[PDB]
Amino acid sequence: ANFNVPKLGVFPVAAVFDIDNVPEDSSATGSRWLPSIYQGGNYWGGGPQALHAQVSNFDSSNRLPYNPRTENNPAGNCAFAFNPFGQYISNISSAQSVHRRIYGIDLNDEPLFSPNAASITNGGNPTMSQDTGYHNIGPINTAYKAEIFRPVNPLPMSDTAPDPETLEPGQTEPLIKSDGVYSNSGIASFIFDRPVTEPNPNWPPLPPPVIPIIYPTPALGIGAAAAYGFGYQVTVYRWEEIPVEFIADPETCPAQPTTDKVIIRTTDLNPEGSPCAYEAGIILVRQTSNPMNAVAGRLVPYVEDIAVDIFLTGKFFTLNPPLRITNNYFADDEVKENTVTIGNYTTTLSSAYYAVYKTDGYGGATCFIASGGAGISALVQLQDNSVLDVLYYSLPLSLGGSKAAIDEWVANNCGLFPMSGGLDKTTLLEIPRRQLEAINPQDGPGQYDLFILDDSGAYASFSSFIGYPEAAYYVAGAATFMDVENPDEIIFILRNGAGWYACEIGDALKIADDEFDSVDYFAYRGGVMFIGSARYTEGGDPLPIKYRAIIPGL
Amino acid sequence: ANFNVPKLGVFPVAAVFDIDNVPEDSSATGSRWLPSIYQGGNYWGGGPQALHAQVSNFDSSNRLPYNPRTENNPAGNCAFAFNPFGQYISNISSAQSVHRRIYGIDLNDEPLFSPNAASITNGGNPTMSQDTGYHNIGPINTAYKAEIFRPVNPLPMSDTAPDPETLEPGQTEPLIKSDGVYSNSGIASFIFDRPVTEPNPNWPPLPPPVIPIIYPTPALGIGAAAAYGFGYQVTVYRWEEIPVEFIADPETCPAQPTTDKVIIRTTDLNPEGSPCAYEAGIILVRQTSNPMNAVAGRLVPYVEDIAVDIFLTGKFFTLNPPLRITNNYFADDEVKENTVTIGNYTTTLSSAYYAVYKTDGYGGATCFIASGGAGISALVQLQDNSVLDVLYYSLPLSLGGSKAAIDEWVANNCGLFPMSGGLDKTTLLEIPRRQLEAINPQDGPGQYDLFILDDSGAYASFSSFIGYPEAAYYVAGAATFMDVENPDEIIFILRNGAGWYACEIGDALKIADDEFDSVDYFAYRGGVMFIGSARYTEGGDPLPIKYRAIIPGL
Ligand SMILES: [Ca+2]
Ligand SMILES: [Ca+2]
Repeated sequence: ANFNVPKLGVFPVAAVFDIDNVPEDSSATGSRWLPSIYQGGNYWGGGPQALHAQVSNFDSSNRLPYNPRTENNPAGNCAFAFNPFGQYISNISSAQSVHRRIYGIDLNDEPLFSPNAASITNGGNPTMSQDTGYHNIGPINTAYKAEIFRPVNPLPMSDTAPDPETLEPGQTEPLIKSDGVYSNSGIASFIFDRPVTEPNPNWPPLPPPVIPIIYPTPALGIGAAAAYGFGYQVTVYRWEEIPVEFIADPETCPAQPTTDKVIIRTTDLNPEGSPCAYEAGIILVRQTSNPMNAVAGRLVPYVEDIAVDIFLTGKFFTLNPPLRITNNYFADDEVKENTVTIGNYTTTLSSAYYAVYKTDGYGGATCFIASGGAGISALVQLQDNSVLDVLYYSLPLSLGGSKAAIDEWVANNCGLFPMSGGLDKTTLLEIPRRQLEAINPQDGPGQYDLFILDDSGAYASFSSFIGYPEAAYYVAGAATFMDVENPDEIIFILRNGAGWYACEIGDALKIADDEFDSVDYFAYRGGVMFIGSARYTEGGDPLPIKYRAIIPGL
Repeated sequence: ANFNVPKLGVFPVAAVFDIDNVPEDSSATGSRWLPSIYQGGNYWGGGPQALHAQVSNFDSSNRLPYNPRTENNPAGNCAFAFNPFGQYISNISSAQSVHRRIYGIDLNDEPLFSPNAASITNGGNPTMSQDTGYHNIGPINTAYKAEIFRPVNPLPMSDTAPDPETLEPGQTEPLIKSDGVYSNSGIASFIFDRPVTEPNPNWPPLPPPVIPIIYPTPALGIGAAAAYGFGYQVTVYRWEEIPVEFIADPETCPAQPTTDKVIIRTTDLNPEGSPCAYEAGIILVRQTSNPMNAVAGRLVPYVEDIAVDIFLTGKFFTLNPPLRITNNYFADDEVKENTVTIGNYTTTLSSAYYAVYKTDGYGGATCFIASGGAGISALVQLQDNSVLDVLYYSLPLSLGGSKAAIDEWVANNCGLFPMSGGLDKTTLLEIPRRQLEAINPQDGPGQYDLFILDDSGAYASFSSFIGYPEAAYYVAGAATFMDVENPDEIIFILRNGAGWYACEIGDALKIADDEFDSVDYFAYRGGVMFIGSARYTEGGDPLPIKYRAIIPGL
């Protein structure tokens, strides 16, 4: 819906000041502290302050561990979602490791974890990376480390052949059944801001409700997970004895081998005796210190299930291109230059693909910077050359690197929108509600209602504006005319849309007779206007930008 | 030895310029681009350029891998020596691992390496650290990784009891002899700029002379070493047979157990036969598909030596506090501010303990900075806000953090010395040869000869100087008088010690009648003098420093 805005008057000039005590900036390169009239889409301006972000060359060494900032982990610095998961797949090989490990056959043995590839890619929002330097199972590198192996049920042991001297059946580890049934562990998902916990079996009424098993280390991007039910089968041998009996010559041995006992046939020439043929598989053990005291039986095989829960950790991170943000502004009658870096900045690769800044005009600024068109980005709170806070986000690929789209995303996820770029001139000056009011960064009902300023048709449509929402006004600079004999004017719009005013500054911009400086850089703060004017020579060479300060009567 | 220096004259002033277009600096905080007359010991000045180094807060995450810069590894960035070494100590435990590993009983088994603690401490010059995240042998973390296990001689195998069906003696791994002899590996020292190599057995005349075994990765601080002769003993069993013979009823078995053979006694009721008692230890194997075809013998134990060479890598680093260097200078009639960072600078902890800068007056500078009084330091080559090169050193503890001592050390190891601080006034102006000549940073013969300037007694002994060796002169600023009615003068000394000149600048420093500005900041470049004068109010409050430029007639 459209809303007419009447021109209520012309604010006169109360004073004009020069600014000849500042670093010289090339009219060809731009002002280091004053935003150009073409940069409204990069700001939520608050004064004569300018920012610029640069991206450092980077490699796989510049890592950002997954340290999620949550109610449970308020010290984390990652705002983007990430939910990796995987399983311990059961097969002869992995089962070997688990078996040798739980039975103490070798404490170095460990099964390799199988992460779900897609969960690591994380939809590229952002693309995550597994830190394979975190651990190694022998010659194999892996981003996962099994912390605890817990058999669901006590590990069984098989008996051995009775001891010659003791006549006692020993013990040994069951034997993995190669052609047995393998069950994969359940789904193991990593958590970073709390420990893995199992319901306290005694919960109602005794505390605590849950029992922590293992803990993650979010600062190092280490998550914690539980992979239940890893299963495989083993063969257990139980010694099942059969009676041993004696007979003596002349009695004869059975015509057929014995199957339910062993018979020992004694003679005169051999009072000790010799056993009658017995079914293969039967084991006879003659006690050495009393051969006439032997026992017999078989080591019968039994198939059994071995289930184990495995708790493990995983190390993750994403690439994070070091940044360098220049933050310069005017104050105390001089220019304050400030620089700050994030990460191990080395050499500049380029300027940041996207960057929007909300400033207070005094070195204060909260910004959103994405080195690329998608992926890792930083929501940064800063003051001068000091980084107060940093929270990372990720720009979805579905934005196709669209400034307009990104603007809305940043608006919706971070409450930031370039309020300084709404003014435009076609047949008349116009600006959507959102920017004019400059209070709600998000799109919404009435947010796109158009405020059209009556009596502004004389201005050129190619005029460019950068506005400053302060107090009752939205002050935007750069209403230019097709006729240079007509000096640029500053526009003062009421944020309630009641009406607007212009401020003719033809005098302040007057260099020669019938010749004025154009407004190319503009800012408004504390009721003071700051102007920057491009400059060149008769020949056409770039010169230092002209800086003035103009105070309007309000 | 002393050398008289006559006053040859007074250079007049050819021109005076003001500098009112620069950032305001507090007379209480200092000039951001002009070295104070009290900072000669911090520079080898070349113009109106000032540097300052800050140290960032740091923890164990700020690591500097041991990457030595050598003819073989010119891309390395470490100049300090480091020679870690250790051994693989032989004992039942480590031997177990080596045995199970070389015989393939388990490829995850590995012996832990024992580094020589003192070699890691490295005399604290600097203190090195082992990266235990590099590898793990099961639950144990270790900065070392065995790459190759190479038995000095083919691994022996012991025979087993002949197979029932096949009647063939098998094989199995020898048995480690617990109470055996253990030999430690030889001395294993890590190298970083080349691979470990063994003489090519065929060298004369066939190439290459040596054979690379394993390679280090200096960029990651990974060294490579060879630990020869790790030794332990094992018991090997060789199947030594004895003949098997038959006899038949009525013949009788020997009265005593057989010790050199086995006798099988057949009968009518048992055509197969029963063996006559035989010495314990003897093993009889009756072929199942022909019991009358059995063999006998013993599994005789033999002690043997097992030696193995182990090649391994180790990951090392030292703590490296991120740095931030401000580099500002005057040029093109304005002040050029530049900042640069090294490492992941976060928050400032303090100013660098020690720092000396050789400047060219145009943003160019090569410096030596040590965040602390001893330890890791950086030799840095820079231009404006760009780090050209960085080479790390370590300041020996034996310097006790002595500026004077450090100065000499830096002089001797890096060819850098604060040439700007030699001038001094007692009864007369005086300066050692080294600084006056400003060509050889190191101490040496004649380097401490004193040049005394005649006719300079009127100056105050509390005068402070910062000199600039350029072309034929050593221009130092700040010859002050006890009587303020007498303005400061700049001293121009000939580097060949032929004589000196003064430059009276009472006019340029004249603010009021019978009142002048004192020279508090000074620099000389391209025949132009740059002055900074402290300022205050009648009340005594700090004001902006006054800056002028004075050209002398030469
Ligand atoms: Ca337009
Ligand atoms: Ca003195």
